[PDB]
Amino acid sequence: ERRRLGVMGGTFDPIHNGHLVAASEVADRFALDEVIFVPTGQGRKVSPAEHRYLMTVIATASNPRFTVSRADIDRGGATYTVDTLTDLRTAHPDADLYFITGADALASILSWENWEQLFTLAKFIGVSRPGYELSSDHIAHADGLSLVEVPALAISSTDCRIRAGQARPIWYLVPDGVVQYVAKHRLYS
Amino acid sequence: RRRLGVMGGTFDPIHNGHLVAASEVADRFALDEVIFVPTGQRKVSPAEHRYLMTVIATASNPRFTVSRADIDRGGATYTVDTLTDLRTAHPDADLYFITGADALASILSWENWEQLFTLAKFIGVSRPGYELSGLSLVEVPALAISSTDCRIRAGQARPIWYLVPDGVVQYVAKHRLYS
Ligand SMILES: Nc1ncnc2c1ncn2[C@@H]1O[C@H](COP(=O)(O)OP(=O)(O)OC[C@H]2O[C@@H]([n+]3cccc(C(=O)O)c3)[C@H](O)[C@@H]2O)[C@@H](O)[C@H]1O
Ligand SMILES: Nc1ncnc2c1ncn2[C@@H]1O[C@H](COP(=O)(O)OP(=O)(O)OC[C@H]2O[C@@H]([n+]3cccc(C(=O)O)c3)[C@H](O)[C@@H]2O)[C@@H](O)[C@H]1O
Repeated sequence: ERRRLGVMGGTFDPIHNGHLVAASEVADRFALDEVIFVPTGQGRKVSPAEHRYLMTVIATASNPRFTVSRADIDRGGATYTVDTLTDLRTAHPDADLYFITGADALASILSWENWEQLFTLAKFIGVSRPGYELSSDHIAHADGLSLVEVPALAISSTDCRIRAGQARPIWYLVPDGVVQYVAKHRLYS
Repeated sequence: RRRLGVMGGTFDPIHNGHLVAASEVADRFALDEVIFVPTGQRKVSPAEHRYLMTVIATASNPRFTVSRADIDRGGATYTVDTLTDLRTAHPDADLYFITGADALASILSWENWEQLFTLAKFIGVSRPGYELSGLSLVEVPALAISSTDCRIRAGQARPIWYLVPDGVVQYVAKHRLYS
């Protein structure tokens, strides 16, 4: 039972309060002393990695326990969580990793590259998300997976992008820094 | 003529639920400004803390202001008195009182409630938990957040990050409001 590092992977395009409240609640419920946010590397035109990274940095800046890693952005090619977990175990050799996933992402886990290997590298925490069933029953045939209720914020990055594309407000769905960053760099307009 | 939103509340504390509701209303009704009105004085926090949290929370939004009209008036806060005060202080403006679903059903038992609809139009915003049942109804993003849960999280040293604005997180900790 070594020290606990949270890991939250995502496109973060943009990062929103949904992601951040999930990470925060998990950090508290599992006494994580840090959460590492990992934007993924590069139909829909995903915003450039540097913008996704910077928005995530700005969004997490104010929280004492939140940091951001360039591991996936700097690796190049397809982002796979096995590679993300490999990298972070190398960077934090004496820590136990806790990969944080929302209900919709958890439900997809069997399609992930070398998915069996995931549970040799980290423990997984599924968090609730409005409009999705939180469940471990899809991998019942496989304390490597814990399910957690977090505050229900019905926010998606898709909705945030659509609003911003329509000049409709994204205030309070995303941190004030992200509102500014999105307007200044004209990310979805 | 100005189209003013009015969001009355205890705001103990103000949270993103309140703010996202006012933001969406401001957008859909093309309001020039939304005025947040903390009520005057179940141990509710002092008026000045509730006023200043609301000022800090609204500061960054270009279209949000805060009135101390109910604080300065003293005694029991009645929305008929709030709206008449704002009819005086902004005589050439249309008023829109924004209320959630939990408070919408209770309106029939507000002091002189029938007079409310001679001073302003009302906007009911959806809220998680409750059903949304002179008056318009608008869907807003569903943030299942309550002031009560926030106070409870604060008192148990659990995080209120991302449920309330960063400024309110700092203010609540600095002034030890629910500890
Ligand atoms: N409101 C909300 N409340 C609670 N949780 C919420 C949420 N909105 C999103 N989330 C969650 O936040 C996280 C970030 O979402 P989002 O920005 O869309 O990111 P997303 O594209 O869903 O990717 C989630 C993670 O899965 C990894 N993945 C995906 C596909 C394949 C493989 C592989 O190895 O083959 C790995 C990916 O690298 C990333 O780290 C997700 O886990 C999502 O469920
Ligand atoms: N997550 C959420 N999403 C969307 N809306 C949400 C919400 N949480 C609260 N709300 C709403 O935001 C508003 C502020 O909530 P909160 O701080 O709890 O405020 P609250 O104490 O419920 O009072 C709201 C207003 O009603 C007035 N009132 C109440 C009772 C009697 C009378 C009278 O004249 O006799 C007047 C009071 O003066 C204040 O202006 C409410 O309308 C609430 O429903």
